[PDB]
Amino acid sequence: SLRSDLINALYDENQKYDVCGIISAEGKIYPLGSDTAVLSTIFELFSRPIINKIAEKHGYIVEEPKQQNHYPDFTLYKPSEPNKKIAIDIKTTYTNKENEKIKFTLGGYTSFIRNNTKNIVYPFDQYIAHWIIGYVYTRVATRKSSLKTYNINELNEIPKPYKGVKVFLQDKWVIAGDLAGSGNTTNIGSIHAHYKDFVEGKGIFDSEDEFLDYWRNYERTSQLRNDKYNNISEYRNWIYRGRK
Amino acid sequence: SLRSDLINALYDENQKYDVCGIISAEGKIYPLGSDTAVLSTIFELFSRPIINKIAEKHGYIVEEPKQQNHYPDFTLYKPSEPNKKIAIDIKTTYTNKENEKIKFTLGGYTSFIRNNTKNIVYPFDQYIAHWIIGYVYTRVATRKSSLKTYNINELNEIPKPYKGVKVFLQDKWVIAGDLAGSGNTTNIGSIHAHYKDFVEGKGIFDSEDEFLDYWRNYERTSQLRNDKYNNISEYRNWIYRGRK
DNA sequence: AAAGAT
DNA sequence: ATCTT
DNA sequence: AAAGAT
DNA sequence: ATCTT
Ligand SMILES: [Mn+2]
Ligand SMILES: [Mn+2]
Ligand SMILES: [Mn+2]
Ligand SMILES: [Mn+2]
Ligand SMILES: [Mn+2]
Ligand SMILES: [Mn+2]
Repeated sequence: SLRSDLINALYDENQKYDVCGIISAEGKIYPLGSDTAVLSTIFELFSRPIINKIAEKHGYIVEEPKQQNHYPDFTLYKPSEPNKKIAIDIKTTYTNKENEKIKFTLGGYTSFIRNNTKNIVYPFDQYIAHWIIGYVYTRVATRKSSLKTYNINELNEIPKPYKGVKVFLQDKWVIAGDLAGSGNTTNIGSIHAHYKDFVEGKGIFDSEDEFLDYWRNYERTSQLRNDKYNNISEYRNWIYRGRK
Repeated sequence: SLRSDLINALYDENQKYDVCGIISAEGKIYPLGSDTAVLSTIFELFSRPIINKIAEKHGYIVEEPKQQNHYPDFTLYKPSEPNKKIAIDIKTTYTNKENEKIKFTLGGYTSFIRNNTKNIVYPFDQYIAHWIIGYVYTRVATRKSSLKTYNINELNEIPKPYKGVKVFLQDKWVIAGDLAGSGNTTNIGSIHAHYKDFVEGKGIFDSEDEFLDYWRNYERTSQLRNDKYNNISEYRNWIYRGRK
């Protein structure tokens, strides 16, 4: 399927290629920086060709946002199924050590999920799936050699500011947690768990509807959430007692 | 000087080289996407070897932040004079049509300008200069050929998601404006002007003391500033009548 | 965690 | 770190 | 703008 | 878009 082929194409591409710099039309190579600002961008770009290849294979049109900061990174669909679109969003995070618990910021909980056409490429109700392709890497620290340029012949000599990169594809609602991923920018935090948990989908919500009801009614601050709900068991009580 | 060779070197690098993609150790190249998320990352990495080379030519040590979310992109100082540090921060913005007035978000007004050691690599009082390396580029819609990968023999035909990139170096305070650059992330907004004004320094503050005093006493919300000041004029009047 | 930093 | 509305 | 989105 | 305190 599209989904099983995508997952496999992403495991293999990440297995076979290591990004090591940005290159210019004249052949000069600039090394990468070590922060997630930089690597977040590199993994999404790395991902574009793979996603397009699989999506065409499965007869799906791929469309990146035409406008800035409009979700999702990739909208796939068949023209014969206009309201059965698939949203795919890239997310990156780092670990200080290999194999420990990781957590992603999954987008706003006050934009399109509370308003059908806010910050989204196509109205929300036209999407049947929302997939997250998550990347995890182990930070490394940039050396003095990351401040020089290189040519196409010194490629394996460029230092990479990461090691142990892992990638997964899973449904947004499945990996969604119950604590905000950011404050002033109101993002849904994902579960905080090991890589296998994301791949396998050991989440906390019972269904995508519970995922949606919970993030749609989550208050922005802690005083406001204080006596409504702050986590899923309190939300389940809240539901139980008549949403009050 | 360091400053003048750097401005010269940034102008020349930008003229001679055109960033067209990210390359892997194995030689495969992934094209660039069109948002400022991809391009501010690309320009910053592009600027790294340049900054470092001119800094070494002048006897300055170059340090990038060791922690994420810390200003500035580069700290330069001569080992003989550690309390004479220079901050160089890269910023990017875009244009829809060549020229057109541009504006930049220039960092928070509530972190290090308000607390000597907050979100800054070295205490604020050890820096005697804060430069802004600013890039502007005209947006260009990405083509379908952006979704294919390339080899080192096709570098000249990889489509670029930009055109007309210009670069300048200028003191932060000279180009600062008097209106917030962002709301929830409380950034100083730069003046809104044409590229030439940035290069030339046609700002609004009379001095760096006034720039600092203004952004240090700037209130976060419209309602709060309304009893104090929402602009440069109101601020001079405020100053005039005894800071009330 | 929040809440507020790049 | 910077953009949209 | 201001305020709040990626 | 994600991270630090
Ligand atoms: Mn993304
Ligand atoms: Mn919109
Ligand atoms: Mn930076
Ligand atoms: Mn920067
Ligand atoms: Mn403008
Ligand atoms: Mn710190």
